[PDB]
Amino acid sequence: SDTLSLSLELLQQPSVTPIDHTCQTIMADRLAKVGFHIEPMRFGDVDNLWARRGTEGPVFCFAGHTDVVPTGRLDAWNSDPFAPEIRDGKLYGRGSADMKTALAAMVVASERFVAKHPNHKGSIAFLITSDEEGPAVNGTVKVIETLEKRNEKITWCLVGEPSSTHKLGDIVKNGRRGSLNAVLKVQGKQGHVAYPHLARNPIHEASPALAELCQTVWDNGNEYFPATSFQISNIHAGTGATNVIPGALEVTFNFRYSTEVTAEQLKQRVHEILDKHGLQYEIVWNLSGLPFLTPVGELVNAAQTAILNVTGTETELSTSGGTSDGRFIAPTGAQVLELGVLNATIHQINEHVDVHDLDPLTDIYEQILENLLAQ
Amino acid sequence: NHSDTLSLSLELLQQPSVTPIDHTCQTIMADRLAKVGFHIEPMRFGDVDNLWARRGTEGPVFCFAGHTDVVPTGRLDAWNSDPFAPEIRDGKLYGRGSADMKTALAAMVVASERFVAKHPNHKGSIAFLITSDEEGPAVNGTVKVIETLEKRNEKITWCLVGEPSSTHKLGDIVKNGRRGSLNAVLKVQGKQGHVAYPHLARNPIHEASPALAELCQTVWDNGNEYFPATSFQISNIHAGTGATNVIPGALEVTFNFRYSTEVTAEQLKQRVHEILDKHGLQYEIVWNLSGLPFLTPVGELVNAAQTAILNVTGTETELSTSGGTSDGRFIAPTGAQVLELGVLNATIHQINEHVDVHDLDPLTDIYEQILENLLAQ
Ligand SMILES: [Zn+2]
Ligand SMILES: [Zn+2]
Ligand SMILES: [Zn+2]
Ligand SMILES: [Zn+2]
Repeated sequence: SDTLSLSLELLQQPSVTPIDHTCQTIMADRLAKVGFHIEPMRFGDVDNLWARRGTEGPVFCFAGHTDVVPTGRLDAWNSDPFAPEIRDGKLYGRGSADMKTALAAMVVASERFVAKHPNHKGSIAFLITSDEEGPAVNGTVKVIETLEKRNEKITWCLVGEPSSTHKLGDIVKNGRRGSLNAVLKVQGKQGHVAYPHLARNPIHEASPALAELCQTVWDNGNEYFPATSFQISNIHAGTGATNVIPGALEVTFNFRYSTEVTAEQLKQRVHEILDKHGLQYEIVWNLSGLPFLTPVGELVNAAQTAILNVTGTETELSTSGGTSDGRFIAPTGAQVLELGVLNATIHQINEHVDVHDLDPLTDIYEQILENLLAQ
Repeated sequence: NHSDTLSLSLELLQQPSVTPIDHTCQTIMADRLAKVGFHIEPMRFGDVDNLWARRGTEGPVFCFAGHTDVVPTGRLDAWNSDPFAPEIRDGKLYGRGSADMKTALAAMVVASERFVAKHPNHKGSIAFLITSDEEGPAVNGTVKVIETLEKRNEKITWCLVGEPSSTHKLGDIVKNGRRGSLNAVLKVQGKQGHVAYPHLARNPIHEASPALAELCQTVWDNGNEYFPATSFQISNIHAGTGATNVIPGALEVTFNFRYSTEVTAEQLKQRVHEILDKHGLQYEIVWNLSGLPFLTPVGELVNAAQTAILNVTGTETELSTSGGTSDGRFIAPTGAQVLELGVLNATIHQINEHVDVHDLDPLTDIYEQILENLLAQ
């Protein structure tokens, strides 16, 4: 498996956001041999790669990221998350599902396509970033700004995120929910635990509020997007003293929202609920992504047949899960379709992908190139 | 021209003695008590320093108890002046330990020095029981000194703990008892995953929110005519390393109970587990009984404190068991009468901790007169 060998080479590189750690160089050295023009684009602390073969349209673009989320408790892993290995037909490692195995399949699919169809039509491109998991202010969004300023348009963009639920290619995504980040800083007064009346405990004042936020119904979604969901990712207060009341509580939460609401409506109902609990605080809001939905066209049609031909599965469209760099590519007019491995273990400890899906995914990606650029 | 109590207070406050580092504080005290006939017996247990200074070999035995350790500062960006750089602003002495409790240590030493100067033929014995770990776990501090004194039958008649016992004015409150202190480190187990795929994970913050909300507004007891009601407080809460799209695998919640004699530690541990199990939480708790509730009899020590305080400030002191606890919890089981008397407790464990300089000399005079009312007359 050429896909398995390239996957292991990428999975061994600790690439926690926004560190690339040679992943874009490993990919570039491979593409540079099959006629791709390598164009690195570093913005601040983020590395990006724009690789392209051909100068005419239509332009097909494989998109993806080399960064992975933090590993977490290292003693909770059955094997070093950056030491990939196979156990009972399962490749374990951070990035094994999200999404270094797809980066590899996209590269192998491309090499095999250029080999069988060297005089293909249009162009093939690779838009890779080292920050898709974090703030994402210096990743794909800045590469797109560069392409847009020089009138370089993408016709079809397949994002290799793990779109599958139960079996390979059972779900393909042409849109995604918005993402609204927040950092709530509830103010209290540092003092003695046995003299609470002389202090203000922020954990105590905020508990009923965070409890209400967790059970709050935001919207019921619609026929194109699932319902808006609220999730607290981090919460911190105290320095470790058992007899000291902490002076400040920091709560980090996020909203994956449908088109039934706007970032401004969520911001307003949240401040209303916090003020209702009479809290004193500061919030640093951050709109990480807008809800987006690209039209259903030939890319979706090429994927329905490629997926059906390789797995025998009838794919279904959805805007479920998180988001992707497709949110920064969609505004250019490119059709966006996300097709990848199972998302069952993404961001989890002992993240893994079934090895039997690596070759088929590569086959599916190669058939999408044939269905759009061969003829 | 700084008073003797302020002078020694500054010398002790200049020592960054975060638990359990003594940072020479017990040597500063011992070098002075040694000049007025106090035998010096340092007792080091693990990384904790302790001092048993004793003047006299016969009873009754009066003991000054206190600690040289202070709680951590946190960061100098919140402090108007360096917390280990004692300074005076509008008659207020600022610095870590200025109220809890280095100013009382200094007063106790100056009081002892002046008492030995006027009453060299006093009866009984005077002793100091000082530890460098009263603010932390306190497993190698006063509890070990008492273990050592008890095994050799060395009993303390009266013990005055210099903890800041006052509310609005010096000596308005003195304490002969304290509620218990029950610590816990609750670890709610969830399952790390993607925030956008919550059904494939388990958010421990979300599961614990309703449970934590109920504990914060729960009524444990109504206390009694000797102790205030049991209070619950969360000191620390932690989950996540910073990723905004990752559901954390576990939530760590550190909490404490200051409890009255209306409940037992086992009764509190049983209610907490019922409430957590009720919310279907998967977890583990590490309990640590820091101190049992204690109440010592009202005797000569109280009578001597009422007299002294009244004579120095014109204030009729009032008994209480309010606030946190002290090393009196390790001394009370020996049979010694325990009474806590000190400066205002309004700024202890707070940023910009300070003490009114006008209370330093009167406090010294109070301690000196307690020695006179118990070992001279
Ligand atoms: Zn991804
Ligand atoms: Zn991800
Ligand atoms: Zn103290
Ligand atoms: Zn203290």
